[PDB]
Amino acid sequence: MFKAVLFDLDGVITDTAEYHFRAWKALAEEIGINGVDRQFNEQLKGVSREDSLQKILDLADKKVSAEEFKELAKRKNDNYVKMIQDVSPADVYPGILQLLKDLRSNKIKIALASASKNGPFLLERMNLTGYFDAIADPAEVAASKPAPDIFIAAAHAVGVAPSESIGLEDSQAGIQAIKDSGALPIGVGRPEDLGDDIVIVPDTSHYTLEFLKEVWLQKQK
Ligand SMILES: [Mg+2]
Repeated sequence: MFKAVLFDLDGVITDTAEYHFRAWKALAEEIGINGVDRQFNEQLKGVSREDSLQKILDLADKKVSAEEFKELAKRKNDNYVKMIQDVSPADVYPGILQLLKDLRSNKIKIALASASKNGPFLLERMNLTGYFDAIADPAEVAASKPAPDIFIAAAHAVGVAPSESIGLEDSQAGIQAIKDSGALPIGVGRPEDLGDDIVIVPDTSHYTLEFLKEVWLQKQK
């Protein structure tokens, strides 16, 4: 049986993209740029802070100095940190808490494999820290997803080889990282987005210890 489960944060444990939205909306409003609404915020899924800021400046065909651009990106981060004070256990996706409990009670290791620079804070706000055996520090990984580095780090941090692990992800880049680490991917989403060659569930309520065990056994033959 698998010995560890390696979780991304955004799209699996919780949605952080909503707080990123509030932070950008606040910045846009402060600098007098209209049009940062929920629809626009879809154009920011998977997008860097720097690329996101440029898309916001583009709403007003606005050109800024490199120093001002840096300062605006900093202010957005300051805003995001304020916004996420409101994260709570209500933010936890369906099925996830019961999964974490069941993994823990069965002595299956639990690690976070997220690019989030706020991962530990966000797990604490959601009252989940006590379930995690490790959090892979994204500041210590050389290469981001789709590179397998973060998943390899998460597995190692709980004393397992990735080959002993399942990885849960909602993004194509993250599924590729799981694959290339040697861990078994189980995606949440659609094959159109994630790939046609892995097991996928439609939402996180399907991530049960029973289902994971079934998939693991089905994939060992
Ligand atoms: Mg994700």
